[PDB]
Amino acid sequence: MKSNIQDNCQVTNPATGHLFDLNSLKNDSGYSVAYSEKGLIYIGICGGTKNCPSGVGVCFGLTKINAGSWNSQLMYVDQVLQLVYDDGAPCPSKNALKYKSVISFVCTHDSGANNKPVFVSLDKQTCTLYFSWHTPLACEKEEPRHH
Repeated sequence: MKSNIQDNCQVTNPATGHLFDLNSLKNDSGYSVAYSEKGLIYIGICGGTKNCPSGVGVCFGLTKINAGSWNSQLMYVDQVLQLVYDDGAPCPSKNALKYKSVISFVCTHDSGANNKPVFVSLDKQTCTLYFSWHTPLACEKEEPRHH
C-alpha cells in the first residue's frame, strides 16, 4: 500500500502494481521552466543535464539557484508521479529553508513524452518549487482495482 518511493526514478502504483518510470526522461539536453518573474528554472529528471549541474536536479537560470538537488525519489501520490528535489540551495527569500522542487507528473494522453514542465506555483513557506509536468508515463493504461 502507498507509493513506492524508490531511488531508481520509479514508483510502483499500489493500486495496479504498475511501475512508473521517469528514466525515459533522462537526457542531458535538459529542461526548462519559465519562472513567473524574469527568468526560467532548468530541470533535470533523476539524471544529469548540461543545463543544470549534475547533483542539481533543478536550478534557476536567472542567478543559477539550485532549486532542488538531484533526486530520483519518485512517488505516485494523488494519481500524480512526484519527484521531490529537496535540500537544494539555501532560500533566504521568506522562510529560511532550502529550495525544494516538487515536480508533479500529470498524465497526459501523449505517447511517452514529457511535453513541458510548467511552473505552477511557488511556496514561500517551505521554498518549494511546484512544477506541473504533463507526462504520458504518469498515465496509466493499466486498469486499477475499480475501473
